[PDB]
Amino acid sequence: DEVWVVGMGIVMSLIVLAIVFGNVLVITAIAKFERLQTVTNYFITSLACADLVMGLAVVPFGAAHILMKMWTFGNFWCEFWTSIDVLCVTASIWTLCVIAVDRYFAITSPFKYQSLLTKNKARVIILMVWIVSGLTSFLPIQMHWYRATHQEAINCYAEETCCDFFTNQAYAIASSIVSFYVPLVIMVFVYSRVFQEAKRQLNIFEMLRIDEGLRLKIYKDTEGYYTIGIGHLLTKSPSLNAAKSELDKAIGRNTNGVITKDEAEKLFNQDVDAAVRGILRNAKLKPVYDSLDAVRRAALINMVFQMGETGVAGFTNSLRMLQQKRWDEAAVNLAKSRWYNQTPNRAKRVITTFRTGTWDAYKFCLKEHKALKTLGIIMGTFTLCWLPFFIVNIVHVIQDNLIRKEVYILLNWIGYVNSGFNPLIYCRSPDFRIAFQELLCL
Ligand SMILES: COc1ccccc1OCCNC[C@H](O)COc1cccc2[nH]c3ccccc3c12
Ligand SMILES: CC(C)CCC[C@@H](C)[C@H]1CC[C@H]2[C@@H]3CC=C4C[C@@H](O)CC[C@]4(C)[C@H]3CC[C@]12C
Repeated sequence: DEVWVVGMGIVMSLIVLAIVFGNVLVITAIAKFERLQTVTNYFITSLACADLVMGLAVVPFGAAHILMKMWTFGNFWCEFWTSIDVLCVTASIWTLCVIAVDRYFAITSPFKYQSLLTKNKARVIILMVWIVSGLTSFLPIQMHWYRATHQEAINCYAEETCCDFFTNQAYAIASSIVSFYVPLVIMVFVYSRVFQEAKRQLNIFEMLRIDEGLRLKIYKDTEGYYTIGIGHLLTKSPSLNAAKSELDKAIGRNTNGVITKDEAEKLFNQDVDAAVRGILRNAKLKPVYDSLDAVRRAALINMVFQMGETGVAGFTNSLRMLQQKRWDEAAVNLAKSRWYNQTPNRAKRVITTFRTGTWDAYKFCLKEHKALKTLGIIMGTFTLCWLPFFIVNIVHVIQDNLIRKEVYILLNWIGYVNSGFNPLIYCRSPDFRIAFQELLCL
């Protein structure tokens, strides 16, 4: 039809523009901004190069093929075009696999969120993934190892006006598992483990950094009291020079209302120390502390750190319920307090920790954990986009007549649109948002 060809022509043209512009933005943001020049972001540029090659050299020739219902670029470009396509998909899932293994080694090391690779070794890995994927992609195609022997396939290879990627059943099976299924199984197994590690490595220091935050300049809390660092109360007095003198005596330097990150962490270690010492020194808190597990012990310190040893000791009925290990009944009474009404988003997190004895309420709150969720989304959307195509790819090897050519090409295009989604997922990071609004002069 005449309205279908123009209507699909316009939407294909918008897909091509969105892939190219989005991916040049990612590549230049990392190239110009020092904050973004990290090992993880070098792997993300490997991924954005494949998406840019897909946008310029792969998607436009696939778009022309559908609108013209024929191949108008000759038998040479047909084989070269299929090779670049295969290479772009192969290098993409293998780099996602490398990101999963790299994040695993980081999360199971004392450095926790830093790669154990140097920026020089990361470049070698990327060139190694690009050279090997080049051999497995260009070589079987240009050597015609992929080629089917039935008459419909044989005639298509001869005529310059035909470019249907016919393959023998042995190539279709072998290249699908080595190019896609092998790195996909490793990535989902290894990255389900990084999430597990992140949640089970959460401590009281990371818990309070989520709840209190981190500010290196004097500010007023909800009580209008002067605070600094990770919830360090300076004074209840409404006087900034009286608050600035309390800093100077605590640090032993003319601070001038500003603290360095190394100084604020020293103040926080002292504050959590005073909290735990206040508990075992109190006759009402010590027995409730002794009857609690490591994570519920964190929830009780969190409370003493915020309201003081004497304030938490006033929660007699709630404390009695925690001692008897009756979490839901402890929760009803804790929720029926002024603590809950004043700071409810922090109170329901501490109350949920008491109900479950898990770190589930503190899940994907830390900046470093939000970063691991973004990577997981990039990984997940790619697999959702390409798995229907790769499933019907091996099903066609089982039974030929099971699926029509129309569904095969539509499921391939769902994979093609993925090449334009990744820049949009990078907007979850504030570092990328800042570079993008700068590059788009907003
Ligand atoms: C069929 O021709 C097309 C017409 C219009 C639009 C797209 C078209 O598709 C062109 C080719 N698409 C390639 C696919 O987009 C990429 O498919 C692969 C990627 C990586 C390894 C692979 N191993 C395999 C073994 C058998 C078949 C496919 C693959 C494959
Ligand atoms: C169709 C084919 C020929 C085009 C493929 C382009 C190749 C040459 C591209 C794709 C991915 C690219 C790499 C992506 C990541 C980096 C990190 C950067 O810090 C140094 C360069 C390096 C290592 C790039 C070098 C060039 C590279 C390997």
